[PDB]
Amino acid sequence: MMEFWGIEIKPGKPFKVIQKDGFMVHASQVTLGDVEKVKKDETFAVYVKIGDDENGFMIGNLSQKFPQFSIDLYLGHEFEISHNSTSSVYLIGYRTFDLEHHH
Amino acid sequence: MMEFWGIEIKPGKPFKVIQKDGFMVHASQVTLGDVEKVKKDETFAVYVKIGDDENGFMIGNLSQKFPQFSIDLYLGHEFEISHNSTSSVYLIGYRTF
Amino acid sequence: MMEFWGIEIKPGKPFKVIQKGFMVHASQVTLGDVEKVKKDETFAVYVKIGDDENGFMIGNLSQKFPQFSIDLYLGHEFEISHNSTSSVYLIGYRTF
Amino acid sequence: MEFWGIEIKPGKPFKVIGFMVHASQVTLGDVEKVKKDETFAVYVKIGDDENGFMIGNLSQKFPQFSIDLYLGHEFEISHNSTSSVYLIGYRT
Amino acid sequence: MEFWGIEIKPGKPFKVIQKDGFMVHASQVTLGDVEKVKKDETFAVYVKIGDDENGFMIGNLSQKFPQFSIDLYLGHEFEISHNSTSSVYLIGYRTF
Repeated sequence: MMEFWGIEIKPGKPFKVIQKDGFMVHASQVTLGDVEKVKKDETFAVYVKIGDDENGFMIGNLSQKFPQFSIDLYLGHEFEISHNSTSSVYLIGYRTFDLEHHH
Repeated sequence: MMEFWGIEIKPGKPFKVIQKDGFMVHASQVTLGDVEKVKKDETFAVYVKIGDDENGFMIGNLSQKFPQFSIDLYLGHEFEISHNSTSSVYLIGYRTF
Repeated sequence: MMEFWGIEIKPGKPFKVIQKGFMVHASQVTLGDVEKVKKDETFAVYVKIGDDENGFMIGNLSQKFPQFSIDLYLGHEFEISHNSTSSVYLIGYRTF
Repeated sequence: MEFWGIEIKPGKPFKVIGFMVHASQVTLGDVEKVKKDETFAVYVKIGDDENGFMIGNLSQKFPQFSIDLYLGHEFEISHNSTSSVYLIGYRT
Repeated sequence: MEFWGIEIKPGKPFKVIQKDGFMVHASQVTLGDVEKVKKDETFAVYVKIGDDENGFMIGNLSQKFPQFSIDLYLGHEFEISHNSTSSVYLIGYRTF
């Protein structure tokens, strides 16, 4: 019924998902990597661009003081996640399915 | 719960969302758009007004020190989001049945 | 998820709700007029159920932590109170 | 659905006996009066288990937290605050 | 539906194996012995899925931010690890 889903968005490398209509992910958590190594008083932004949109929406900020945040977000069949951290950012959640077996 | 939705509420500019399709917005997250671009110790209020009712309700506060919060809100029909920040505020979630 | 629901609890005025098949889901509690409250105070928010004389704390508010989210169902009869000098906004949704 | 709540008094673990509690919210009482910069731990023990799980910490700086927890037939909530802690949610 | 919880001891990744049809919903990650950990250090908490050698970060913990809530479903095989000197508690519920 549920499968774990997760991506590491590396610095300077937006993560693009291109799938068929009806593909969906529930994104739950966004976490800053290498907290000890990022510049101490900086805030980083995480963005989502939907479909062919040239402009994104901010989904939240990351910093030493707020180094992860929870969200209740559904992402559809075409999206791109980006951020401006020097560290990786981890976006995790789950897909939801019905299932039947023939044994 | 299968339609990403977001709006950017610009400073001084309430954002009206008018839904006539019987679906709703689930607001999930409220974020300050540019933490660097706000007065350092000030707190900003975010309001929602429902339909043509004149009374608004706070959905939360924002500041450089506390620049986002998660929420679980369903908003049908017509609503208006406003705030008094000098920065843009992003309300993000999904449209659902 | 049926419909937006919200109340403003004014200072010194506990807010009573009575319901029938209706449920209120409280989602968010927010401190009003943050700039005007004393910077070093914490305010307590209570719910009293039915005829109870004493409440349960649902949370604290302060200039430093001026709202909090919750996942609460409130049924037949409840009263929300707090000791802020400003209004407190409790919002969520009603279902049926 | 109905509202469910307990006040766990200082030094007094609170024992609860098909019915299920959803614990939603844990709040520190008398925030202004507890020790500055101290963190208090909240525990749950399930059934007859002698050793518990932490469900969270409370302090002046973080004086409540939300949780999504289902608790079954038999459990005990404890904490080490000098003030009361309020655990609320709903029963199903 | 039932309570589920594990204590991940320092230096000891905790491997969970489940039977077909079981799911763990992780709800809360809490730092133990907050008063004893290094004052200004941040600890990373990881989940490794199935046979993956590398984990995904699920969050950070510190004395200043000593727990976080999460909405995660975990399946057949997963491993939780962290680099704290104290235990970390992952709790939630199991369904079938």
